[PDB]
Amino acid sequence: RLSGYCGSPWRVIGYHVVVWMMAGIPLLLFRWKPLWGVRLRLRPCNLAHAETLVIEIRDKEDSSWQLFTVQVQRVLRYYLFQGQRYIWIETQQAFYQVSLLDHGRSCDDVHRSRHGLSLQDQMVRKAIYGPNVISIPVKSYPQLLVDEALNPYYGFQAFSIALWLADHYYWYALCIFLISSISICLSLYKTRKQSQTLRDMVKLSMRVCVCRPGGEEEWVDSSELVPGDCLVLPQEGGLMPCDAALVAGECMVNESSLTGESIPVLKTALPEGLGPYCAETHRRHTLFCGTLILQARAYVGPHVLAVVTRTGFCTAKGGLVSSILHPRPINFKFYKHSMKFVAALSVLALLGTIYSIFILYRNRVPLNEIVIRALDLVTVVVPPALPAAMTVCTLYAQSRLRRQGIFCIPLRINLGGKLQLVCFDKTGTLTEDGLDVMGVVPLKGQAFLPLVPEPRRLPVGPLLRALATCHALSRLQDTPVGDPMDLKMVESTGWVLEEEPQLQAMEEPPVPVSVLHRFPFSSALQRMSVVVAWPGATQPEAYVKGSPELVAGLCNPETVPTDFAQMLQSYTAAGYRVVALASKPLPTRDTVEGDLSLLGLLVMRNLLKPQTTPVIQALRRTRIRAVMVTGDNLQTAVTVARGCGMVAPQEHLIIVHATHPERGQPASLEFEPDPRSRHLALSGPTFGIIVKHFPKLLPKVLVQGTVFARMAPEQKTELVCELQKLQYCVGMCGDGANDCGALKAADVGISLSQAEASVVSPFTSSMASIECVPMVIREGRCSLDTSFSVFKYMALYSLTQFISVLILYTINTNLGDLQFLAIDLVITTTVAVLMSRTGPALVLGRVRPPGALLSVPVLSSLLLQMVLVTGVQLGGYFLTLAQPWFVPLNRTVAAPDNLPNYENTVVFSLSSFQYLILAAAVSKGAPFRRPLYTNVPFLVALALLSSVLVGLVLVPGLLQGPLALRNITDTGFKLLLLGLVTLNFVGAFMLESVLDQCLPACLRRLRPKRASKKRFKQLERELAEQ
Repeated sequence: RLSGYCGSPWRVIGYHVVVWMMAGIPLLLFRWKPLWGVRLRLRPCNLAHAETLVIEIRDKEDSSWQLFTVQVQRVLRYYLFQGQRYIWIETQQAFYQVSLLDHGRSCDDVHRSRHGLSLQDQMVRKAIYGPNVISIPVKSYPQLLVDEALNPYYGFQAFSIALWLADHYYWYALCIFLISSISICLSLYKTRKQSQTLRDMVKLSMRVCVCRPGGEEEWVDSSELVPGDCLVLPQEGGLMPCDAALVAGECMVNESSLTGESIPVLKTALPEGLGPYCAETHRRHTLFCGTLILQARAYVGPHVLAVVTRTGFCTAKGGLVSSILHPRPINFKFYKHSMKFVAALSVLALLGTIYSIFILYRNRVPLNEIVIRALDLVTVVVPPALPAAMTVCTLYAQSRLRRQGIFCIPLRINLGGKLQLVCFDKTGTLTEDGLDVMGVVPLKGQAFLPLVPEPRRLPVGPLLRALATCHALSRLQDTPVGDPMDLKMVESTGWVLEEEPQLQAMEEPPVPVSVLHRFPFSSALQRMSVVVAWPGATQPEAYVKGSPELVAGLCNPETVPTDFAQMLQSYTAAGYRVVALASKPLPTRDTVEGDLSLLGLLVMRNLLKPQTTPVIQALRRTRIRAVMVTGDNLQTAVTVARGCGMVAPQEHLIIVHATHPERGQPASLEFEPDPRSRHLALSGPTFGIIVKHFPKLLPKVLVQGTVFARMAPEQKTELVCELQKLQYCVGMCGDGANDCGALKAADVGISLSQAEASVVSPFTSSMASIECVPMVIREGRCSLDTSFSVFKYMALYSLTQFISVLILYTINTNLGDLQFLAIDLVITTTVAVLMSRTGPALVLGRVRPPGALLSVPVLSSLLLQMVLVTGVQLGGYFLTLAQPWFVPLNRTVAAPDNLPNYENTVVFSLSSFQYLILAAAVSKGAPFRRPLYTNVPFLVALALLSSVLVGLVLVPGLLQGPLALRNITDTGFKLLLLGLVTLNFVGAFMLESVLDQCLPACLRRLRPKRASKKRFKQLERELAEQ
């Protein structure tokens, strides 16, 4: 994706700069297919010398944007585009990327010796980067009102208002204007909510202390802060303005609310005198913006200080919020499938309108008044209540998230309508965060004998000191806190650390034990190292702990027991986790991981949540494949699978040995060809090579893949990208820090143990359970059908309104003004709002929701309903001949004053019943929501509607003048009315109960259809070929 930067600097004398004022309004045209003359809009072709107007040809892009002057105050031009910053380059033409050729590399000599910049005209530094603040642009209320009024639907509504005012019917104009006003207010509220909810994330500026060269200390606002400037921690407590790199010493930082898991991770200063450092090593020795600081070691005299390196929208914090405003990537699904339906509706409306206008023109009716009546008839195509009512269902559904989970920020909620896959993480979702001590086995005194494994503090020796000082706990005037596994290890020995006054243990029988250096437990290396020294020791002793798989390789080959595989896999069958320890007396950074020697093994317990099995079993009944991603040891998921019954009938995996270039990887039977009928398990090391090697096997192997072992976090993004390329919609659950990498844009997922008002991802709930997945699934699926229901209701209402208006026009009689309102005010908006109040159904959907509209069955059902409605109930023209009445005074005035007309009264009375019965029947449905009576507001609304409607058919009382109703000659004439209305009532249910049946599919059970969709062909080939 690239494009040129051509433009015309001024090319304006004009003198024609004013002739275009009266020209046609062209902005709307340029938004779609700008080839119609976008260049004519003050965009002549010219060179790239000082271009005031910068535009991109979008040769390989489907969108374009324009940015303009001015630059502040050699002088280098700059502009702001989507939050990115660029600066002019003198040596070359055009602009260049920000950070002045740094790209993470710079002269470390002067940079390390940060003596403080001596005010070298800081204005230049400010121009390139700008103020060190983040402020998402916010538009004023009039700005948001005016810029949202260009929608063509609103223009059509305004034209309808103007026409209704012109035709001497201002009452309808008032109702249309009120509808437009409510639409405007609800749109303004929707636009506000997101902005005013995401605005709180913008941390306010605060006073900070910054040091100057020569020993001068001054307090300045955080705005003045610039990258590469001095920055001193505030009294070892507070908040950080932006990211920075520690100059020296050790510091403690947390990223609970910004990255995920709240467990503190130790931080150490970056190596000195090495060279340029890229972003890969930043995480090891980089800070984060808006993070609390616990304590820092004051190894050197002067207090701890840091230097900022990143600022503005290019910071790590800014990247996550960059997705806000401009969507990236664009919406997965585009609703371009209703073209056939809208074309059919338009052609039907045109046919009806031409028939009606011809009928009206007949009978020697004046031609002058035909045009206005035809316009009124055709205005029924798009009532003003459509946009307002269609856009409120999502907002009403969003109210559920406030009460019940998940706690999300809005439009992307519909991406889960047609999901067919789900993923889970075993790190903390399927097991409790805390670990239970089970036992430990030493490897001293006996060369290789197993001895007796049990957790006891009685034995003493190097193992005691290794376990005592192997952790990353943090303390603040209370008991130590940190990773649950570390505190579980340390509590076994019972030793405590309290106030060197911070690197010395307590209650040491043999000799006090101290520590020299401490490192975190980053999952990248899945291991940690520590140096342990005690007084009187000949030399310091180093200790390293980590996964048993890799410790053996780096250790002395002739130290491990011959049957170490049996020892390590004995506890695997029980579902427990095992770790290995090592030590070596290294005499006086990567050098400390040399020929180490293992010292022992430790086994922990990972209890499974009792509530995982039933929810998973219930979710397994929807015929959706489930996969797991984790970097644990070989197998160890058999117990979990048995608990949730995924591989209960059969299970198999793939060999791990793939070192040889031949990569001969035959299948394994766990507990011959490879039909892959059973469930296959992959491995991290194998997945890292099989993806690029033998690509033809990837499509037919990824489908059967269920679990992964010893896989690095870097493969998650690749895995999700591959699944997306395979046209697979899947979700995953995150519970740690190395889980949000794949949540950026590929594709969706869930999180666990997250704080409120999360902005990193549109998740999650507050409960620390995987029970939210059924909740989000069911709420989403019940939300999908709301759009279909409202579309059906709107279409049927439009069809009946059109048929009524065109049939009524058989003669000069015309309906008044308040008659239209009596329906448009309490039959359209009320029910539209009420239907949005539905809720999810307790029973999980057995089948996936309908694919999409339009479809043959729904068209057949709706056309059948329309023909039935337009059928027998039109007997008001024929059956009336059997009762006394007088013919209307046709032609008498051709005005709506014909109050005593008989046909108008009956049609108006039955129109409300038709509308309400259609609304009730269209919303009927057993799955995806509870029955209609579950909603109390809807019951009261329909009850009062029926109570007030039935009063009109009953002998009218006093105060009936404004309604223009007329008395009935015979009180018994209502027998036909009640009979026909009850017949329609029963028929609606009778037809709805049979049309929902599979008859549309029953008539084509001998289907020759063969739909692949890139999902069925693979499995068909797999089952056909062994």
